[PDB]
Amino acid sequence: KYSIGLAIGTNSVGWAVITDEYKVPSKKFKVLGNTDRHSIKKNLIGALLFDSGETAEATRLKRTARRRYTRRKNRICYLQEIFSNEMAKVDDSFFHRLEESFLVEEDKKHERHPIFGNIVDEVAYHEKYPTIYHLRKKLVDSTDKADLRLIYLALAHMIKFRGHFLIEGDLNPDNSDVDKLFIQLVQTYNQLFEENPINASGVDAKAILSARLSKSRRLENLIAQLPGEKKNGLFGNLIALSLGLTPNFKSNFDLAEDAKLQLSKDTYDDDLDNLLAQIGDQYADLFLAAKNLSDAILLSDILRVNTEITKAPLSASMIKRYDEHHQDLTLLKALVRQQLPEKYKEIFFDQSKNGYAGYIDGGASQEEFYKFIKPILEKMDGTEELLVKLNREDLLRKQRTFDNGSIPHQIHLGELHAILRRQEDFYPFLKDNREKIEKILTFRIPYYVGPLARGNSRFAWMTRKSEETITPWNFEEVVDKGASAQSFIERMTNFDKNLPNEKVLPKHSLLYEYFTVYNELTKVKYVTEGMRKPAFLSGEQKKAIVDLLFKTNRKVTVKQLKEDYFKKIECFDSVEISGVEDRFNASLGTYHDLLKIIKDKDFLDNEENEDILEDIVLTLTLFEDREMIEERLKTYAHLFDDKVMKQLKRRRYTGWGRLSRKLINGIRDKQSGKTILDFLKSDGFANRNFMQLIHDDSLTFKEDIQKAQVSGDSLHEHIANLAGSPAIKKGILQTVKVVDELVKVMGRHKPENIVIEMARNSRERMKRIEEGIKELGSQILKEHPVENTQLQNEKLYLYYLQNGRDMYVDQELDINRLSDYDVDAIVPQDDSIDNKVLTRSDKNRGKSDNVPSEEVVKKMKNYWRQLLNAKLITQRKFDNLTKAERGGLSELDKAGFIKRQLVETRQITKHVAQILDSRMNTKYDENDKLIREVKVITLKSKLVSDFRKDFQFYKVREINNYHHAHDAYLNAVVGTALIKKYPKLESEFVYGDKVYDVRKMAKYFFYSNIMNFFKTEITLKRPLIETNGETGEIVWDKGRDFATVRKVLSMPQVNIVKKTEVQTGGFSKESILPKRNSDKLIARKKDWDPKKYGGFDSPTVAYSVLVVAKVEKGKSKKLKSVKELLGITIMERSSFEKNPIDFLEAKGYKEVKKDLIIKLPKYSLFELENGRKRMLASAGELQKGNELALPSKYVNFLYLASHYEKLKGSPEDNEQKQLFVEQHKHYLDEIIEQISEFSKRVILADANLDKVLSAYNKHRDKPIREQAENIIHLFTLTNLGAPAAFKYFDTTIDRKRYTSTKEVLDATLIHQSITGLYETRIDLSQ
RNA sequence: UUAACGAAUUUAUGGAUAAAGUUUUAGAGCUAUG
DNA sequence: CAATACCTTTTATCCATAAATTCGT
DNA sequence: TTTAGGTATTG
RNA sequence: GUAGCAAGUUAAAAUAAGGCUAGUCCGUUAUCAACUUGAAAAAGUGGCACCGAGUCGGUGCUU
Repeated sequence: KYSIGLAIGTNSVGWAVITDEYKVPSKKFKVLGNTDRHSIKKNLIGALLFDSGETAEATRLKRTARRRYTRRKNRICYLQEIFSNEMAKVDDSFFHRLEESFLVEEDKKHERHPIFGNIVDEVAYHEKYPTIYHLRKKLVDSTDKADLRLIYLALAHMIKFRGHFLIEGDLNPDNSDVDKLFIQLVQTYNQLFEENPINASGVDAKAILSARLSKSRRLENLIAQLPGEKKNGLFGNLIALSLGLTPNFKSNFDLAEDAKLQLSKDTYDDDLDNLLAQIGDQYADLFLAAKNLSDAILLSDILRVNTEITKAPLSASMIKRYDEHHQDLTLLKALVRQQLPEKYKEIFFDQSKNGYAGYIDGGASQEEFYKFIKPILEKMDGTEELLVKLNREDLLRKQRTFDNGSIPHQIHLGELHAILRRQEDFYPFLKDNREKIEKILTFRIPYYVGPLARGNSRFAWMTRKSEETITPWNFEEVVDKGASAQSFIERMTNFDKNLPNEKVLPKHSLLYEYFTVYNELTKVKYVTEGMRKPAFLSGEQKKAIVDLLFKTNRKVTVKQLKEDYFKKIECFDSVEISGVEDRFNASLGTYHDLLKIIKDKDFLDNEENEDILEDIVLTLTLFEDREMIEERLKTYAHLFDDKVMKQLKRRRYTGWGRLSRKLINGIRDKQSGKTILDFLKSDGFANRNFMQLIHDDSLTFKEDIQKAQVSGDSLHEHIANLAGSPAIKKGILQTVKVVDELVKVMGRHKPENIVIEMARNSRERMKRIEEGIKELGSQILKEHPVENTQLQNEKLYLYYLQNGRDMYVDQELDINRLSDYDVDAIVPQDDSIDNKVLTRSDKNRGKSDNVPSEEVVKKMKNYWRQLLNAKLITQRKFDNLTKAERGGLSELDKAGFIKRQLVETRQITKHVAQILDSRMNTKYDENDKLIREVKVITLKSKLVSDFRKDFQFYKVREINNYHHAHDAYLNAVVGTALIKKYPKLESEFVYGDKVYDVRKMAKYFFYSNIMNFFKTEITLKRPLIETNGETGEIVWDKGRDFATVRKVLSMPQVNIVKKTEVQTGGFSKESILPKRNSDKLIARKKDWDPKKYGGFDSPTVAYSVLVVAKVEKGKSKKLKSVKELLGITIMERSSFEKNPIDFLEAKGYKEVKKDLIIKLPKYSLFELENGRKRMLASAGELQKGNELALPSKYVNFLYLASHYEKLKGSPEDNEQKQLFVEQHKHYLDEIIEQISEFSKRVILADANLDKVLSAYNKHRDKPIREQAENIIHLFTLTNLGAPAAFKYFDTTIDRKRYTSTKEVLDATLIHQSITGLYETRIDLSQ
């Protein structure tokens, strides 16, 4: 006897309940707790507010670094382990001294100076190597033996910061002068070619080769410079090669098959010799010269500076940076003293300022310092040399900045290698471990491996050959690299939907292809002259045809079948095929790709070979890595000629299928003994399809299927599997929790109807007219100009696409009065530009029930075509405009019109329907078919949206939160209504498979716009009492039912519930905070008194706990009993739950009443005093609790007062809409007054209200549309939720926050249910 | 996901890396003047 | 106290898998 | 991308 | 301590406290009114009708 209407979003589930006659019911509810309120009445309408669900993404990102850091201290640790034994000879406590570098000297356990214990030698060190980058250049350049500590600092510093792995390959210090490298390339081609020598001449190889242009555009510029040679010529292919293009030398040598070579792709080292053996090995020397150039190009942008003197360009790059800063510092530092020496203290001494002193000592960014002194630079002479340095964005640069991520790790290795190479003569262990160290900088755990777990990671999948611990150096021997990469993909691969216990087969699987082929073929039927009736393909023909036609050719067309098989093999001269369209959809692409490679047709047909052929595709489809496939296939090498093997590694397959191996060939009917496949060929004269095979009660397949699936899943797994936003899933979980408690409410009775709905260019307008009057060539853009911000008004913008002439009358339109002109939809109500037109009168188009008439088209069938070529209209706009000459909107064209509009297309929402639909109908009748006890409906969001506008139930968001339920109410009404009149739409609108026929055009309705029947009076007659045509059920009364809808909207009591949530996540605000003598400073790691070292701050409060114990006071230390709110932080909560009391005593409580302790989750609910409500937003803060039920007349007024998007509706209706403003103009004083009684009652912020009251007084004479909108802001003051700031038109009003929580402790605590209806209240007394 | 195959973008889940930030210490502040 | 003002790590790169979405053949 | 809770200090 | 001036660009170390399963692992997502039951997963618990409407008020029958 009831129906539920849901309105789902990101932050709300809205829910209302409807009657046979569309009221919203009520009921008295029993109330628990020690309070005198023992029962209360509530309406059966509401919404459920919650904070949005959070993606795992941010979390997983924290995970990455968590991993990066525990692996970086690991890498530096490895270098120490190499050094430890040998460093100890030089310095006993060097490593210790660095470990404890961060400790204050009071806490230091060794000398304060790290590199060397003595004060004196540290001073010199920084004297001679101010930056590490200084030291690095020295360690690379000098031939002298350098101190081991110094050596260690260089290596570890490159190892701590490697730069990126975004190159695969290698790069050298020799490869910096591209010309020097270029000429060597030219030189080799010349020591090899005496008929066509080339000359280097005066080609600016350096400038041409390395520039921001395409890898292609640079290429053309090289060969342009030279004496004229073909980009296709050999030298161009080599120049091309370096540039990273794929160049094919086939045309040059006219080789039999094409062999291109790319230097980024893997196949380069292998391809070169495959080409090289035919060409001869002499030629090989050239290509390496060409690769070398590539490497010179590659780093040519990363270190643009000259690096000719040294083997350490990066550090050379830094050292030049450091000196320019020193140079430019003094030039600035002096020039400020020279002419403007008053500000110097502000710039260079005050840290807070964003001066240089701020730049270095303060936290100002390079960006902030540059901006701050650009004024000063251009107020003093000699600035310009300095300023061209600032506009360059290269001034007083730090060595280490955001920029450096650009550097490729390789360039660091070259400095480390060169450092190691230098000093290995002096220290033996370095020569031995040089290789072992280099792997540290070079090593990177490959992604397909995943984290190297020992079964203790959710995420990890890798596999190991030996259970021993993994170093960068033994990785290959312990880690099963390949079988890891299979596991890697296999976990993200789909399962088989029909039996989701077995993995999907590769889509290109040979078993898969056959199944996909035979299922299309079983349903093929042939009709011939001899036969009385059409007959299925029989068991032999499928088996013949496939051997005959599918093995011969990749794709099989129908004419191929009748001429190649039917006429040739059965000698039927004519036949007719019902079963398939113009060609067979399936194909055996692998058979042929496999047939052509192994070149053995016998090998493909022996069924004993199928187990071996599946594995080749599965390994072939799986693996990315050239090497890796081979380690797998080697088991098979014997079956095959070595040349056969070579082609197989090449073919790689992309994509995973739909179905399991087991389903197709493993499952077997206990009765028939035959598998799925074996029923797909040879089913006898009645030949069944795959769906039919699973859906045959007599066969074991439907029963065998059902067993795997139940073994189903709980709600979260059912809900979480859903595809879409992780947040809108939350509303779903809550939306279903909401229905289920609604069910509890109706005496455990189920509802008949359920209606669910979920909610979801400024310059684009300027460019589509710019180019559409450019190809029209018209001067209507020149005649009157407009701006880019203006065209969000339709009637202005539609004039411009039209060019000033009406598509219905062919005359020029006045610019000033578009008010008199109508916007016309090409098709009777679509609001897009595609279907909107502007003419003086919309009756010119013909009948208003008719498509734009033949009468107007004939004058302007040409104007609309002029507009299409100028992209001033679209194919959808035009094909609807001319549509009168295609018989107009056909009954079947009009069926496309409304049917497309109404049905929900979104795959998430659909799934929700199942979720509800399956959760309702548990009962099954004696037949297998389901009982549709409850009907689920999915409504588009627009349908209600226009109805509110059409039928005076206007929506304003920010006044209130009641509108959330109000859409749920309105969604239940429009829903139950559209299905009450038309069951023919039950199959379209409801998850229920019945079936609906398009043919009608059960006569129902002539007109194309669906939402008409509610209307008492409609724009060109309906009886006010509506009934279904076929059964006589009375469905809509235009007079009777409407009163209650406006009344229910108008209802002042709705259930608004904001879901209560223990706070999860990060412990505290992330920033490190400087040492302080505060007690709220959280220590970073144990031995660091934040007072000494700095610490954290601002912990997040997981939940509040109410305490009722005693405490010590004064030097007296007297015990007196306190009751208050304790803030359990996220860090604390783990510790708190183990022992509440011991933990409580440690925070200072004595004699806690253990039993009365209440954990108050966030958004917790209290009503105190006069029934104003407070939500606990923290242990120490509170949040607004009451929504102000603005009377319906004001909402409706304010929406029209707000004058949303000028006026969209019909213009005669608009004069009453404007009239309503003046008639209800005195309301503005009434609206403001509503707030005042409510603020004074609930908000208790009078401080603020006063600047408000003293502000509406001031702008009384300002217009209403402007005044009303600014009035709307205020409600955020009155709004449930957080104090946040709002502004009246000229004044910003700050928020009134509740920094004391005492008022709760003596109030009545409210626990409410998910609906809000069932409660337990608790009045608080110590 | 389509009446069927492909391509793309998006979002979701997952992996491997990078560069900045922040914090305490080390980078002997000197010269007049109590 | 309760106002008051102030605070709140970010920005890249590569690889995979999947739905869902809108194009194509 | 802006929220809305910490946090310390004032008249 | 106030005046004067020199100075500055780098480094090391930590990067959620930390946990045991000590792995070159894990540590911010989802999930949560209350009461009884449960290790948890979860299951259980709240008469109806009418008249009305400033955030639910009254009344009749059963209870």
